[PDB]
Amino acid sequence: PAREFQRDLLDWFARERRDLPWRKDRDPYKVWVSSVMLQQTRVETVIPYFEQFIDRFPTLEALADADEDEVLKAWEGLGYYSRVRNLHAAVKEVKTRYGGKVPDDPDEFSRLKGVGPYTVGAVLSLAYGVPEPAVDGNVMRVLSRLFLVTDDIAKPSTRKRFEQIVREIMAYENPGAFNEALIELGALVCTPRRPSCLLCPVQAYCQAFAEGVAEELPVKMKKTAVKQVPLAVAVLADDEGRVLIRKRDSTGLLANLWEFPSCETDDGKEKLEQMVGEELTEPIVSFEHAFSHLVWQLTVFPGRLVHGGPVEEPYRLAPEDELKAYAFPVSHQRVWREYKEWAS
DNA sequence: AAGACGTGGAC
DNA sequence: GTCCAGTCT
Ligand code: SF4
Ligand SMILES: [Ca+2]
Ligand SMILES: [Ca+2]
Repeated sequence: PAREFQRDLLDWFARERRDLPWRKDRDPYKVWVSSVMLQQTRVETVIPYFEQFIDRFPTLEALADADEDEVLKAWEGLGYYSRVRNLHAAVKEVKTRYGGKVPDDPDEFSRLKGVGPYTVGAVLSLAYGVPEPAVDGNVMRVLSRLFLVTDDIAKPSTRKRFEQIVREIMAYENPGAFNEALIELGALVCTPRRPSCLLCPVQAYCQAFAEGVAEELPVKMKKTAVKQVPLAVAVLADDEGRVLIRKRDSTGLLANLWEFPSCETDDGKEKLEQMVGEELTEPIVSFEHAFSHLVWQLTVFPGRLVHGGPVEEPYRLAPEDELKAYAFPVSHQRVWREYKEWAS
């Protein structure tokens, strides 16, 4: 019953829609930035980053024209940093190739780095009205419960089945609003735990609620335990208070972020002294830091730096006052905090 | 295919 | 502790 379902959903949306910062206009640049920031990141976390980012980068061209270091700093702490490297590249392409206009063609837009199926649907359906589905985790959960889809949603194929269902039940009249409303429904009503089925605008059309199994959907494979990785970190300061930091490679974990020199140890002090050579004191703190796919076990070693030559790349000698200008991962932000607390 | 890829809320 | 808010390879 598409029309009945749509009306109960979209009337709910008009009433309950959150007035979020990226909903102030249907501008493709701002829908694109927020769509990328929101990937694997909760709305409440994104709000301050979005506001600061758009303030610093009001247009696609200001983003394209900005130095990679400035764009990364604006992303500092949000996680999954290849999102912002892909976005930066993708806007650069859009300025270079397309004269600064965001393509409204799905296949041309998706050629851009970072633009996967959700981001295509989100930007094109809201900014330009293109009736492409925008299936995020919220939408998969909603559709799994509605149509009692018990397949693993982690499989790409399941996602392709959801995307077909959307095109069938979609309100082609108001696609942008249909897509936001499904997302918003999963965010506000059809939540992972204890979904508010009784309050839900579409309790009638839900096969899961009818069978009493809303809480058992969606079907998501259980995450496997992650590798543990010991990491020795040096905080090396000369007599002028300047600190040695380095820029990580553009490929892999925490790409192009700055860090304090570090070595995967699997004795730390010996490897660190050996690495920076190519004298440290005892450890001052040891803490863990989680990633999605591994856990760092960090150990911080204070050090003294005497200048015997030029500071070569990737390294840079940073006055303590100028550390604030570099983008560090959260793990190394804590390294610096613990080093400064110890110094007190 | 499924591992890589950050981080922080809410249970 | 578990869960979970997308894309590239
Ligand atoms: S009735 Fe419940 S399970 Fe079905 S769409 Fe609404 S909130 Fe989700
Ligand atoms: Ca794509
Ligand atoms: Ca690398």
